[PDB]
Amino acid sequence: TDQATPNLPSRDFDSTAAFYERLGFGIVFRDAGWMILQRGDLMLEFFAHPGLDPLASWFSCCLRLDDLAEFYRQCKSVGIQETSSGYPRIHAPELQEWGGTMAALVDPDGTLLRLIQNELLAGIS
Amino acid sequence: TDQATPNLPSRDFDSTAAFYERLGFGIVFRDAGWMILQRGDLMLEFFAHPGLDPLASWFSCCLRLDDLAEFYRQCKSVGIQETSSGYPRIHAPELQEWGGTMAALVDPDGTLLRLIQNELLAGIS
Ligand SMILES: [Cu+2]
Ligand SMILES: [Cu+2]
Repeated sequence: TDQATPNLPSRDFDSTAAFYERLGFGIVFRDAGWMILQRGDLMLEFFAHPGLDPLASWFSCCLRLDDLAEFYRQCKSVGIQETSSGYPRIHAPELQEWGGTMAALVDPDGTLLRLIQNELLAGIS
Repeated sequence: TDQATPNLPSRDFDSTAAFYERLGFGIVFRDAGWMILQRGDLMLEFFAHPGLDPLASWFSCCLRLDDLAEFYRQCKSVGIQETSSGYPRIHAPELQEWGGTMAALVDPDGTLLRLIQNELLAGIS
């Protein structure tokens, strides 16, 4: 499978990786500039960026999941709070403007993960 | 297939899309806020961003190709110049301190597409 990857920010490498490996994303490659965190079919490529403000962090990527209730119940049960103010933070599955439903995930760095439900997905905006 | 996607900037929608549909990435979805440009398995999600400087554009994504010679010969033959100063621009397949070889692709917006030749641990997600 020929594949297009999201390239995302990490300030310290054990600090960013331990949040994602609780959510199933295992450490398949690690050097010092680049870190690939991968849950089965879901590849996330995290580059070393210690000069980062989490408020100015323009880095989003969608997780296109065949159920959305498994991975959102996983986030609440492992230890990630549902909150308007905070980082890390999560927001619930909603209805909006195209065909089905979407939710949200933010990490310790400021990375905007958009969570969906597969075709089935159709994610009203 | 469950899949993690790169979310990328587009100023005008026919202006960004016509560059990528020359490179095989057909218009599978289009509304007004979001535009999905996809070469088979290679999904690129382009959101509407007209307040963009191309010099300050921090948006990279890797195309993981099992041959790199087809898609770099495609860029030179369809009409994309190999140049140090310019946008759109391309840079050649150079040898890398990690595995194999990586070339560059920049569009009219300022989107950094990292063109990888894949190695012996080909972990298909
Ligand atoms: Cu936002
Ligand atoms: Cu650079």
